Amino acid sequence: RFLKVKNWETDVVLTDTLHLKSTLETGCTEHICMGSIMLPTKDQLFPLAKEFLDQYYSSIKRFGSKAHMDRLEEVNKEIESTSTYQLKDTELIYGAKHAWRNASRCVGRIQWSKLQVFDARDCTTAHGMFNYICNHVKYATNKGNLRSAITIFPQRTDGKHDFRVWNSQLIRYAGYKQPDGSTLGDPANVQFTEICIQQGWKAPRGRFDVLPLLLQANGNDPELFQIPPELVLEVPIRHPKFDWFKDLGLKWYGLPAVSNMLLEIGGLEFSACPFSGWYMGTEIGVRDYCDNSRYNILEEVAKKMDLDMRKTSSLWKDQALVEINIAVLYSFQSDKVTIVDHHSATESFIKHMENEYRCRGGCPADWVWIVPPMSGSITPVFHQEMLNYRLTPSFEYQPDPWNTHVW
Amino acid sequence: RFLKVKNWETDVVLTDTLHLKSTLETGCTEHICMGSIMLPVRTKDQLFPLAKEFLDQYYSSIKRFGSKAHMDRLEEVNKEIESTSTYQLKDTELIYGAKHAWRNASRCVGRIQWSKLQVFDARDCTTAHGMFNYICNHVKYATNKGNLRSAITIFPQRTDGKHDFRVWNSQLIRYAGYKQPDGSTLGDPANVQFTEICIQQGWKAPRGRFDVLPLLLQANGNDPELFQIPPELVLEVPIRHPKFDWFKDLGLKWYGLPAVSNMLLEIGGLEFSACPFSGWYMGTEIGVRDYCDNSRYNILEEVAKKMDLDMRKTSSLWKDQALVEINIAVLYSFQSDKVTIVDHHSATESFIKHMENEYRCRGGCPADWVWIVPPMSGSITPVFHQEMLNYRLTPSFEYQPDPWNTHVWKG
Ligand code: HEM
Ligand code: HEM
Ligand SMILES: Cc1cc(N)nc(CCc2cncc(CCc3cc(C)nc(N)c3)c2)c1
Ligand SMILES: Cc1cc(N)nc(CCc2cncc(CCc3cc(C)nc(N)c3)c2)c1
Ligand SMILES: Cc1cc(N)nc(CCc2cncc(CCc3cc(C)nc(N)c3)c2)c1
Ligand SMILES: Cc1cc(N)nc(CCc2cncc(CCc3cc(C)nc(N)c3)c2)c1
Ligand SMILES: [Cl-]
Ligand SMILES: [Cl-]
Ligand SMILES: [Zn+2]
Ligand SMILES: [Zn+2]
Ligand SMILES: [Zn+2]
Repeated sequence: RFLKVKNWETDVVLTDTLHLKSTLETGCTEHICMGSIMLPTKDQLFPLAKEFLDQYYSSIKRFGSKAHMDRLEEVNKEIESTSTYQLKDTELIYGAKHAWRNASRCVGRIQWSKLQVFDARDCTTAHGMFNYICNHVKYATNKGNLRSAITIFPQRTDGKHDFRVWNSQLIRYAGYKQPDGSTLGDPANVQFTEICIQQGWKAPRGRFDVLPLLLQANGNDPELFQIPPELVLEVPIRHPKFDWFKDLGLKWYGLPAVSNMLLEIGGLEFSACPFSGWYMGTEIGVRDYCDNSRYNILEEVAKKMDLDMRKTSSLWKDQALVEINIAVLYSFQSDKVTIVDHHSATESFIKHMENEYRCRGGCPADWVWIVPPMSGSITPVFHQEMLNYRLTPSFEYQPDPWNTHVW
Repeated sequence: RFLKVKNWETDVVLTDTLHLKSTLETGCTEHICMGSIMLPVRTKDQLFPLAKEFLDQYYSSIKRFGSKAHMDRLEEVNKEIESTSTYQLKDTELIYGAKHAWRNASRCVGRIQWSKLQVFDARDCTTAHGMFNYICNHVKYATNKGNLRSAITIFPQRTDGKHDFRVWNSQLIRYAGYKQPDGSTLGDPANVQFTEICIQQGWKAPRGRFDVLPLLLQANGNDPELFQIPPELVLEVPIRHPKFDWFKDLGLKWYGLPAVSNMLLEIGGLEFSACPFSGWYMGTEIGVRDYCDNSRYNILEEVAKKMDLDMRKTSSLWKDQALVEINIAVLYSFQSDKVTIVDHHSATESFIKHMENEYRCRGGCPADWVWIVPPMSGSITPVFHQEMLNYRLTPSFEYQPDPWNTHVWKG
């Protein structure tokens, strides 16, 4: 099966062969495409381990070698005996990097081979998880010169002793339902904030309160910890032309760090594996600030701009959107905190995708997520056909643990 | 079976049952999604089930399923197919079929309008000259001096595939493109190939930036013939900006009538290879796609230069700034000239209302997110956070290859 993808701006056609290695299911069928849906034993374990070890040994040009066969032998014996196995440090690093490489929704993958991997498999307690996470935050932040990193806690055993970070991101702001009926802070985080308060957090009750970590070790009830304030780098948002923009009192945090996903390597499952990169500007300026269910700031900004807001066709929303995104980029750049604009990021991804087709035979990509949430068609990803499929090692969505945990 | 879709802004959940009536394939499998791939003579045997499926649908819509009239029509069509290898649609069935092809068009954000479609029956047409007259009449009716009305003109169906009616133009009104010896393009680069064909067939090209192409029309499988649409029937809008007085001197204009002429209409297994249809523009189609695609008029740089934007780094978002102003100009210009146009906020809000109504009254609304989301400011429109299900219902509009690749030249 050779599949062709065309770029409609450049007429360039690429051939994908890598999809033939796809394992997991898409949710689509021959009858119905679900491309726009957000969430569409010993016996099982050895084939998964073999598939992975085969790809690993092939990557280091040692496929079919004595070391290859011996390692397969070693792992087989370990699974038969213990019902599981442990990855070598080399295998863990390779697996984490490839999980990023394989992430079809990530526009930033040109960077995939430069990931710092922190092995936290020796961690046993929630206090130990906190120390590791602070160290990740400080390393990744690096005084504004951000470095990609992942911290990997112990793998799932019987499923009754899971390590989990309850937070969706390591750094994120609290949300509070008001007597007024509105929401103060980030509406995305109202439920998690409540759980935090319920578990004893003393909430400051402001618009940008950094949430504490709720950390679960070894299947135990989660415990609360506050990240040292001085490790959380934040940027106040101002505009290069509009003096009034600072008066909106907006800020954001510098470090985007996903903490709710599951890392699968060689059939093993790492349910706590926080990872971090740096922001694309639209993530803050379009998603976090302008989604109606988020900080929802479009109307306030347009008002300060004195735009004609009576008619949609004046494009007042589009004008204010652009200015908000200009201010996000300017503020991060002025404070020397790494950020990438959507033009630069998508150009890089296209270059990455071409590299991947030539050296790997393809690059799985989800167009719905790869195309930026503003100015889509003026970026080089819009007219690029993409094929979406699932390769392992992988990062997988997992449900919020409070729906699952038994106290 | 039931499939659920969620809206991630409102948490509204809807349930699709209509997908059960989908027949044709998507291109996707359990292992690979082809959601962003742009392109992912029947026998008696296959034709009668297709005819019956259609007629059952039609008679249900008029609340006459199982009636004598329904049963009599099935028998009549069966006997026509067995005897002549095909059948003719009644005028009522043709109208219903064309409206439903539009209703079913998963890439169309304008479908709130689907039941308001003027159908011109051109199945008595026999010559290219005849096609030309029908097409002029469509253009005049649809244009309505700027108060645009949706319309479709339907030419005779496929017989043996050797006698097809085709409009060779991709759109009824579109501008010429000319490749220069230095490798630059004058006019619309999308139409260079078709323009060369027109010139070869005898068109005297003005060689300007906005030359309306001639129609190239094929009747009954014959070689196509050239006709010029009368200039007085082609409504155009000069583009200016409400605040920037220099915008007019960019010399931009566009035509008012968007009219697709290269698609195939399938109704009850019958294939209408020439079926031009038209509505009115969403502003971004002109201001984003036609003006700003790098492979089209590609005006972003010139506009940004005139705005004196900082163009040294992409992070100043100069491209984004220029794009908004161009799109303001397009909407302003059409509105000022009283030519129907819809902005992307209005169009997507109306589509979501249409979609929710369809889920309630019909059990679903197939939709292609990739095409439905506008090409600028996506996430601030109500379609961006709407989950959609894409599947194929008939009657339908289908892509067909450009006829110059397939035509047997007679001489
Ligand atoms: C280095 C800079 C990085 C940039 C600029 C970047 C960019 C992005 C963006 C813009 C998104 C989608 C957000 C949206 O559409 O609103 C995303 C998603 C994602 N990225 Fe990256 N990324 C980076 C690093 C990383 C790293 C280090 C990893 C893992 C090691 C990673 C894995 C993922 C995954 C798994 C998703 C999908 C997340 C989900 O399903 O919620 N990315 N990336
Ligand atoms: C009445 C106003 C209408 C509006 C505002 C509208 C809007 C649009 C837009 C914006 C697109 C996609 C263009 C793009 O993504 O650049 C589209 C596609 C399409 N529409 Fe409509 N539409 C209208 C009427 C019609 C009518 C009358 C029909 C047929 C009877 C129709 C059938 C289609 C089809 C088949 C496509 C996909 C075209 C292709 O594959 O090339 N629409 N519509
Ligand atoms: C490492 C990294 C770097 C970066 N620049 N951006 C990201 C995106 C993080 C991100 C932020 N906000 C929202 C999401 C989506 C969360 C999300 C929600 C649901 C329901 N399903 C999913 N698969 C995912 C992801 C990650
Ligand atoms: C369709 C789409 C496109 C794109 N470029 N990025 C994304 C992912 C990021 C994203 C943006 N806006 C909104 C969301 C949903 C956030 C969200 C997450 C959860 C758990 N519950 C909710 N009700 C809502 C995610 C999605
Ligand atoms: C009736 C109608 C009204 C309206 N406002 N817009 C449209 C969209 C017309 C349109 C304009 N430019 C480009 C296209 C895409 C052409 C196209 C190209 C390819 C390769 N495959 C396809 N299925 C389609 C469509 C149609
Ligand atoms: C991905 C996508 C999104 C969207 N919203 N609309 C469309 C359809 C309209 C559209 C816009 N720009 C470009 C094209 C392709 C036009 C095109 C057509 C042909 C035949 N050859 C080419 N090289 C290019 C179509 C496509
Ligand atoms: Cl968004
Ligand atoms: Cl476009
Ligand atoms: Zn959003
Ligand atoms: Zn699909
Ligand atoms: Zn385009």
